[PDB]
Amino acid sequence: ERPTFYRQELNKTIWEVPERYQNLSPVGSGAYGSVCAAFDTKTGLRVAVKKLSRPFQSIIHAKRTYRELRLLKHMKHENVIGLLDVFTPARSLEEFNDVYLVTHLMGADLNNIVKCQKLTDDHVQFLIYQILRGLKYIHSADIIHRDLKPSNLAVNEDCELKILDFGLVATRWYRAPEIMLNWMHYNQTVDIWSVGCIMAELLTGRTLFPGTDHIDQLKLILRLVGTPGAELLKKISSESARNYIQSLTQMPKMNFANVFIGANPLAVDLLEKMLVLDSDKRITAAQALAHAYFAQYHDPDDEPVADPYDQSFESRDLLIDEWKSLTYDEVISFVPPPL
Ligand SMILES: Clc1cc(-c2ccncc2)c(-c2ccccc2)nn1
Ligand SMILES: Fc1ccc(-c2n[nH]cc2-c2ccncc2)cc1
Repeated sequence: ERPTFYRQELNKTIWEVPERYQNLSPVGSGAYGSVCAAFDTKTGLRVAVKKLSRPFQSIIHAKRTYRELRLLKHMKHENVIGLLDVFTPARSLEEFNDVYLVTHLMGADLNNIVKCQKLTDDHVQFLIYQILRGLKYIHSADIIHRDLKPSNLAVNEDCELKILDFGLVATRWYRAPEIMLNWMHYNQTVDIWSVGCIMAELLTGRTLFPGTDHIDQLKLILRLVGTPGAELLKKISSESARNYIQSLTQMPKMNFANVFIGANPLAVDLLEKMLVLDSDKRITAAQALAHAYFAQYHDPDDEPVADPYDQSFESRDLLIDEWKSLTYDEVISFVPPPL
């Protein structure tokens, strides 16, 4: 029961998709792939279709293609991008060389919004609430996003929000300091730091920490939150990092009420809990959702967690054809969601 495909060329890329998807219109592109908005005749929905770029180019790409397909097949949550469909024009494993992913079309990203609008407190609460509700789910599957930033948050005209796990200004601006320090044992709360940076930006209209490089970025972080205290200092194994850090002029933690002057004091309070230098002390997603700032949205019986996610594949060292074959299997075993 294979559909009928049709071929077409858009912005240099060749697109071979089933007849059900019509009016392909390019939305954008990048290193990993390109996306077209389209209309899906079978559901009456507007959808986005992503064509992966060179999915089986190297062991790295093949693994990554596998990773993305596995993740997207597992994410089933209102605030996380998931899969309506996945297909390949290939008729067998031998000719398999392209992968297309389909999801609900989301017309904008949070970057398109914060930069072309000033948001009310109510919108900040709704957007951040949704980020946290999706991160709760993601984190419950032992996944760390690691790259939250405005361009990874798809938003529609209804203000509904979904976290994009894989995309296609600077990433470092939203990155937790432990990563600017290269710590190899950072946890899920790296994502909470990013959400804090995002919330700050929606509240003020300005990037909280617009570093020019990795050093400047850490310098701007410490200027707001202060240099590490003795308890945090004790956890740094790297003699170089310690030197670097103990060798800068000491700085105190600023008063967030004075820095975020005029913002709702509940939002300020939450920010303080999110932008803690010590990751062991940052608030978690589930904790943040119960914070009083979200009383008009928080509903503990409607903040689901995820089904277990098997990430053992991540520690495997396989051949391209193996990763390719595993991916083909995932394409074939796909079951779309309900009407
Ligand atoms: Cl940057 C980006 C955006 C999209 C997308 C999703 C929804 N609406 C518009 C754009 C996607 C994407 C991910 C999976 C399937 C299809 C597109 N992948 N990456
Ligand atoms: F300057 C800084 C900035 C951040 C950290 C930090 N926060 N959470 C964890 C760490 C950390 C950094 C490096 N090694 C261990 C732990 C430590 C020092």
